[PDB]
Amino acid sequence: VMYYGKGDVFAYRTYLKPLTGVRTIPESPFSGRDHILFGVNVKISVGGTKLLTSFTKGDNSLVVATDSMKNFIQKHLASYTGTTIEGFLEYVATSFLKKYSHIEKISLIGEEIPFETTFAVKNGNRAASELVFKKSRNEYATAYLNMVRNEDNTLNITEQQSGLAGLQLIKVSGNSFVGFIRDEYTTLPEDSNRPLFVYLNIKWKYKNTEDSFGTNPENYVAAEQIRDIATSVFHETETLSIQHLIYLIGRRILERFPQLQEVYFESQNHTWDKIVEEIPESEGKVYTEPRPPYGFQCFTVTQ
Amino acid sequence: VMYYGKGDVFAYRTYLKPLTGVRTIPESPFSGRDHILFGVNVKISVGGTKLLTSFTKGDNSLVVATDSMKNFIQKHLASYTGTTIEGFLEYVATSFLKKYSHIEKISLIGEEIPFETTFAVKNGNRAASELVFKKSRNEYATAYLNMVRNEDNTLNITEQQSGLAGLQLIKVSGNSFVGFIRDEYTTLPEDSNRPLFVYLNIKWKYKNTEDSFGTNPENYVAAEQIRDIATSVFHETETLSIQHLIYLIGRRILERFPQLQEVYFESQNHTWDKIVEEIPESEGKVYTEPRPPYGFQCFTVTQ
Amino acid sequence: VMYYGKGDVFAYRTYLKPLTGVRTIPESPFSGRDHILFGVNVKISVGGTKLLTSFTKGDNSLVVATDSMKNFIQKHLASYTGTTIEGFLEYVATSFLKKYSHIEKISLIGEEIPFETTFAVNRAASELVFKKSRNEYATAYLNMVRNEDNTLNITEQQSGLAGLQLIKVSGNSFVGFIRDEYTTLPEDSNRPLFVYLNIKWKYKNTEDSFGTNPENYVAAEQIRDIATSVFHETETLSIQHLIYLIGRRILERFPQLQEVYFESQNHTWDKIVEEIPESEGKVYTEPRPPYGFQCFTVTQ
Amino acid sequence: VMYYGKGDVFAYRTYLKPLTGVRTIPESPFSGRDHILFGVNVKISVGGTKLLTSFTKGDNSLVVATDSMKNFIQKHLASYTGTTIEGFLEYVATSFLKKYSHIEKISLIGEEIPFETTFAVNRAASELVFKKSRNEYATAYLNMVRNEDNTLNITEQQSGLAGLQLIKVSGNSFVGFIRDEYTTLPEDSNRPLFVYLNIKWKYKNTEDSFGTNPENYVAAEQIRDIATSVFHETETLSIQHLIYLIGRRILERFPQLQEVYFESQNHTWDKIVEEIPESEGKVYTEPRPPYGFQCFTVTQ
Ligand SMILES: O=c1[nH]c(=O)c2nn[nH]c2[nH]1
Ligand SMILES: O=c1[nH]c(=O)c2nn[nH]c2[nH]1
Ligand SMILES: O=c1[nH]c(=O)c2nn[nH]c2[nH]1
Ligand SMILES: O=c1[nH]c(=O)c2nn[nH]c2[nH]1
Repeated sequence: VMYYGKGDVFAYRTYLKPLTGVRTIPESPFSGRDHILFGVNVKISVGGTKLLTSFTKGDNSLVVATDSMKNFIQKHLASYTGTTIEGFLEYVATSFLKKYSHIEKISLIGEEIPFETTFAVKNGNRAASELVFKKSRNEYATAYLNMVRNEDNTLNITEQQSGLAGLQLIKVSGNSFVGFIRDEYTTLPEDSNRPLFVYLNIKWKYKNTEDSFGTNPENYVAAEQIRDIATSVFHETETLSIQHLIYLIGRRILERFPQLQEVYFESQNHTWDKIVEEIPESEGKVYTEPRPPYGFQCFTVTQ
Repeated sequence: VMYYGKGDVFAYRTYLKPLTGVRTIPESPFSGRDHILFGVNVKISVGGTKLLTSFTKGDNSLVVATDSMKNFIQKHLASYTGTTIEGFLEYVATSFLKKYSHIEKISLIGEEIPFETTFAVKNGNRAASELVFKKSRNEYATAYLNMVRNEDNTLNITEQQSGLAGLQLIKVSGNSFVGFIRDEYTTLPEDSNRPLFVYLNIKWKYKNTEDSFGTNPENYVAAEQIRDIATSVFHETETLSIQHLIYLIGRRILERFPQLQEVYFESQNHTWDKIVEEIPESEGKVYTEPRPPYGFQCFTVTQ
Repeated sequence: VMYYGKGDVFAYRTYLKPLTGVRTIPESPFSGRDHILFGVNVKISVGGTKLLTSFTKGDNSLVVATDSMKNFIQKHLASYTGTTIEGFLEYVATSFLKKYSHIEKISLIGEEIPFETTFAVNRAASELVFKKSRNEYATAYLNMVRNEDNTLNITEQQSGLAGLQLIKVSGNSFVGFIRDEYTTLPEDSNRPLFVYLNIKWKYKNTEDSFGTNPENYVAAEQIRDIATSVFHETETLSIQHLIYLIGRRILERFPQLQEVYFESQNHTWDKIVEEIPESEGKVYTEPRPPYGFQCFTVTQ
Repeated sequence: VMYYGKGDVFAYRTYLKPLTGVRTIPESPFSGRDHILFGVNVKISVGGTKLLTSFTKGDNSLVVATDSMKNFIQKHLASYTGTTIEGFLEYVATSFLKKYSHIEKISLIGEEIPFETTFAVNRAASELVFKKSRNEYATAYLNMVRNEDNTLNITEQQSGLAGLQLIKVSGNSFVGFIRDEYTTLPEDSNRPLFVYLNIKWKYKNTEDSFGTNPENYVAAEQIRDIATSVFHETETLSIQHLIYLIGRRILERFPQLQEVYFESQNHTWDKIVEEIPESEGKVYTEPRPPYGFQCFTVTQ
């Protein structure tokens, strides 16, 4: 293994070209992105056999300073004329390999830094502000891209993946976990109605990488839309386990977006422990946080 | 100083009585709380001279186990019939002092654990789910209450405070910071148009503590409404500093809620450093995260 | 309330004047600080009635920028000729009030950023390579005011140790507490008590905190080692009982101190396996999040 | 991909069999582990084609509950008769596949929860009181599969040290790098290089990782001390240059290792004061968030 790069390259751009012309789905009102504020956290990794002596001999002759990669990323966000994190990564990668001929491979991660709208009164009415936004520490979109230079100096994308990270969903009822193995290691009680609490990271891959860029936006799959599928399927489903849930979410995603090849899930169980099962004159209950150990599932659904 | 207690007492209740009948303000659509899910993180501190020997002699005869205070809090959330964190704290405090006659003072903090609604399709339409909610790691409401037992065994509230914590607001333009002291310690440039980024914790105190409980909900001041005042004033104001901003927010709060005695602000500056000032054929710019040191302000506005 | 300032002012100084000549105590090997690397995280807060219009009118005429406060602190760490965080805070405080006549009060916190020695090869401690520690760290607090007669006065000073996490595998009990409708906790005659400790002390004479007479300076390193020694020596009956005895020992070792203040938290593990064949050992695991805490002052 | 499991399975064992008889090296005083307190955080992941319907149909017939996996790991720490995290992982892996015939693969991570000795009073290290450390910690990884012939086989094993944060105040340069339209970084012939290191190693013979023959076990404590020694000895020309030399030294000291893998990060401070009167010292501060990193393998 041999690579190096720069992490936590935060870059905030105002007034990126808006994302419009997207194709809608029943589960989501998503219709585009205003891009008044477009925030991204970028990680860049680069490799190539010509970097060996930077490690083995301390020769920096062919070392692009990681500080310079930070400058490269932030300057290119200024000159980017597209509309997606996916397309920004392609722009950075192609530009970087064109600039640095001795680099053979580049890998990029971009993580959205999301901002939400806020209310303001003006000119007689209250409406969403075009100026004041709220930084969100909840779920966020992600993008990943790897690009290589071939022997003939052409550049090729070798992997692309989009995603939604940090989605934390609790469904208060309509979930069971029963019928699992009950042996000498089992102390979990069967539960016909638990408040299942899942953390979800959902990643998708396109059949055709061009559809990830937003250039023909009707072919773009938006993380907002993926979020809303996940919440809708969770609501619709009398869940039998997280495993059961995530497969159903993945099936719906691939049905809604035939241009996707597959969807991958990383789920975690964070379901609360129950403290009060019955409350006089109410269907309510009381729960609290569990001990630290958390279940998890990793699963791919393909077309 | 002598007290002890329990922190991070998470308690989640389903189907608390809804909060309705509130009085509206121009800055906010807030009209109440459904309370399908009501989550609170409680810290309890207790004191009293009769606790001395628990420290000086290792005598636990009069020690309420902190583990038992956790049970006390979680059981009382089950039996609570009111509609606010403020009222829940009063219920816990009065109940605890009534139960433990040797305790002379109790202090409680309650922090909302907020959940947001999500979309689901069902019966032909898409609408907010009554079952699936999204845990939010953004701003949250807070409540504080201190209660004492008097020599005659009556109980009195000695301090009450409500709040909104963790509000992170960025306004992309319409903010200046110019005219500050420029001496041998000054390297900050004057800036006539910066993207001011503030973290805000806003705390308010009522003229009459009863108005905090929600029993007559038209007198309750909701953290949601305070949030929307803050965003509206930020939008409306050509800010001259954070100091200038927070005073204006506080004035609006006290004008909208004459039943409040004062409002207190803890603000932090997290404004990004500018990297690209000019972008061809665009009003946009590029910024990035600053170094760690952060400015802050603490200020009270009173009626 | 009306004040403003700057937090997370990190400053790292190499080769500060070493702290030498400190009085040692039985419990600790501490005898000074080499100060090859001196790291401190400073927070400054300033007040004054003349700041009012910076809020009420947006007038920045009398605003020292918080960014400039950061420069002030960093430049003063370069010119500081002393040997303690406590003394550095006094230097900053006096310099700032002398510079800015419209400021009536200044509050400072300094938190050590600790670095530990490492081995380099015969093996010996390196004088160049250090290990950044995320464990316990020393702290200092100072509040200084301008009086009506233009004299400057320290109104409060406090040193401390923060982030000390100690677990004693045996020799701790918690029994005899109240058992009623809300008590589910079992009594335990031998628990592996795990405590987090923040310990703070005040001097009888604020000058002793500066280190100018090193014999009268109380080092957070020595407080740490007192706490571990007393924990080891004591068959604890509760955290309350433990911290009282720690405080008593500190005050006995440092008669120049007026008080010791404790903030403790209980993080004891849940026991899962009570008996292991042919062993005295047990298996424990992490508890649920709720944590007990205590706050207590011992006075000289 | 199809697997599931349990993370953050904390388990603390008192009085595990001590690790004795380890081979020492010049760079480290390490010679064994008392194991009065043995803390490990385990993550388990399991796979098998027969799990498919637990996803596609909601059939829990063949689901070992992740909660039960937690019980499995904790109970096996109580019955473990060995002396290393690496060996404990092998014990868990083999036991789990032997128990559950429908599981075809198991992956385990174990992360040490480290505790340091403290002083108790003559002053001496306590045998009861320990300090929880949030600094560097040892790690272990193991993957085991069931073959078509029902034999069990370890397909991957890796030990490591994580979270090592080292700063060398002088004796480091970074010069000669590419200078073009994107380069603003100044060359530096004497910088206080601050690196975070995660170091991982693989054995030629997976059995050497278990500790059964302690002479062949490579301790994370010894890797730590090699890293600090090499850092001290080397006039570094970059982090790339440093980690190569660290790797070479590790492989020279432990011929039983096949490779050493590094993940490093640059956290060097920005310099604010270049010269202080009558001192060799300087003042630095924390940089902006973006951090450089390197990843490199050295092979025997
Ligand atoms: O949904 C779940 N899947 C599982 O595998 C599991 N194990 N414990 N709880 C669980 N819940
Ligand atoms: O709004 C601000 N107030 C201040 O006091 C300040 N100081 N630096 N930047 C600042 N911004
Ligand atoms: O030392 C303790 N003091 C306490 O008050 C307490 N309460 N639960 N456990 C406890 N342990
Ligand atoms: O050691 C370093 N290697 C690098 O590649 C680099 N880039 N910026 N600074 C650096 N330091």
